[PDB]
Amino acid sequence: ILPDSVDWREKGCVTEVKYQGSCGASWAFSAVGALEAQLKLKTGKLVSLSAQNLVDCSTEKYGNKGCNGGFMTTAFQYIIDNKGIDSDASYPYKAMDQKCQYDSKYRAATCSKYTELPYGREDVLKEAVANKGPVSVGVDARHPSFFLYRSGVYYEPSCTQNVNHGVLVVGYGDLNGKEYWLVKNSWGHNFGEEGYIRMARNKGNHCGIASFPSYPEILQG
Ligand SMILES: CC(C)=CC(=O)NCc1cc(-c2nn(CCCN(C)C)c3c2CN(C(=O)CC2CCNCC2)CC3)ccc1C(F)(F)F
Repeated sequence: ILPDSVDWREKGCVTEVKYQGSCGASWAFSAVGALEAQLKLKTGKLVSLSAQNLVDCSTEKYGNKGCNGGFMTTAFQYIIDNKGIDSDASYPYKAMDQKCQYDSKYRAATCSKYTELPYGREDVLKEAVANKGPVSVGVDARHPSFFLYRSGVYYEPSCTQNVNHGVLVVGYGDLNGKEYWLVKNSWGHNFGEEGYIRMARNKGNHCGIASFPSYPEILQG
């Protein structure tokens, strides 16, 4: 009963691709990316949320290490605990570790909960992308082919299921008989297909795309 193909960009739920630079904050970009879609669905407004807010404030208590890495799930937990996250406009991205400067005056979103999906279940991931929205995931990006990707459905024979880079699944589809996940990266427009990579789908959890998926929600109230 699920759609054969999904692309949440078609519903105006995905902000512009960002550029993380030399700061290892893909976990933070993946987290705000997922929440940006839920905020758009609830309020009608598409607003980039502050990845920097996560880097500076969702730190040791959440197991995160700022520009040295982190988790989307504990980023969501911080937003829940903190009762908000600032807009990127008010708290812009500097690709550096800074003191926490969260200001509730510029809160642009909240988070009520988040859900984790079972490891390696690409069918379950498909259902969530179709029925809930863009899903935060990790992938194994430690391959020159990933950095060098330009177009088409990416398949890396030496990929593993051990994730190391946070990204956002904003959809899925098929290209000339190859199924793919539509993945928003945080390496700017010049990476891949305008900042996106289409990654092999239903090929045994390729590059760990379904190893650790999660997504937040903003509930009425
Ligand atoms: C340096 C740092 C602070 C964080 C980090 O590494 N982030 C990368 C990252 C990690 C995870 C992640 N989630 N889980 C669930 C439990 C998580 N709790 C504890 C919160 C885990 C991981 C990583 N993992 C594994 O891969 C398992 C294997 C790791 C190396 N062989 C042995 C097992 C452990 C459990 C998911 C997404 C991302 C993403 F997207 F950012 F790439």
